[PDB]
Amino acid sequence: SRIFYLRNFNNWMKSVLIGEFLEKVRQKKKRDITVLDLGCGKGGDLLKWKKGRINKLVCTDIADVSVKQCQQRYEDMKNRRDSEYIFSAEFITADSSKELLIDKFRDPQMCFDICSCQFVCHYSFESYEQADMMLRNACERLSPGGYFIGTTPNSFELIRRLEASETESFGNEIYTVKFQKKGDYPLFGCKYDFNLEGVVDVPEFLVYFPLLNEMAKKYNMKLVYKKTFLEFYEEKIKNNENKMLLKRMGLGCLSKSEWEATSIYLVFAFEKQQ
Ligand SMILES: Nc1ncnc2c1ncn2[C@@H]1O[C@H](CSCC[C@H](N)C(=O)O)[C@@H](O)[C@H]1O
Ligand SMILES: O=C(Cc1ccsc1)N1CCC[C@H](c2[nH]nc3ncccc23)C1
Repeated sequence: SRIFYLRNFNNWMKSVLIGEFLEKVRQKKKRDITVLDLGCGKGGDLLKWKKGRINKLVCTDIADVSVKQCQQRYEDMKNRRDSEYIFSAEFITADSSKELLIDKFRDPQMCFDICSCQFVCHYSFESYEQADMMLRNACERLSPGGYFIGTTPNSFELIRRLEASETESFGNEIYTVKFQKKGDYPLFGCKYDFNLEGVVDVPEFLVYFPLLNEMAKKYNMKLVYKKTFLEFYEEKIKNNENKMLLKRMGLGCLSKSEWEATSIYLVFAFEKQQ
């Protein structure tokens, strides 16, 4: 199928997002960029961190199999290079919705300039304590001026499509979202099935972004911006560095169906206050 159209477009989205806030970090900390990749998966963003020229990376995921794949991909990157430097990394298996990551870090008092949480944080909204815990994990160890960036389904788009659907499901040939019931969107535990054909079929939880925003305040976070994937793309392609990067990473235009899948998402970035 066309899995890698969406995969690579989404990776271009993450690269533009990561690149933007790495540049904002580097405008101050050219010294020792430290990044928490929360829900790193199998390490899809390792290369972006390598190109970002960061110094330390904590890769953590709930799936141990994915963390070890992340570790292996990292060691493969490290084991050969045109380059001479590459960030150091630690790899932590953990439910960042239930466990304190500082309990696992090599260095507990370490601080991050960026916590990147790409397509992960909505799993934290099973419950308030889990949503709070993931925020704490993403944000508590952020240095003042550090960034909490991520991508997560846009609850408005999900709900809008749900209310517009004649059923509790919606989607196309590429993806299906099924809510358990309609009109019942609890702050937490609002579960729905997300099926991305050939990619993932996993239950997710509605993240009402104003709720995520309010909750980030508890960790001295302020929203830098929230952008739908449409807003973000339409804005970011205007910069032709981003455009060319999309031509190099992408496999061609997204299909209407792919864009329908991708458009459920939003990009967000918060900054740790002084
Ligand atoms: N509670 C939790 N804590 C840590 N990671 C979680 C999690 N719930 C889900 N995940 C992870 O979130 C990831 C979602 S897929 C996104 C992976 C990666 N960030 C990327 O952009 O490619 C998966 O790897 C999954 O294992
Ligand atoms: O583009 C991405 C990142 C990506 C794409 C292909 S592999 C990583 N997205 C959007 C759709 C779902 C992805 C997702 N969520 N949960 C997952 N679990 C397992 C595997 C994938 C998972 C996140």
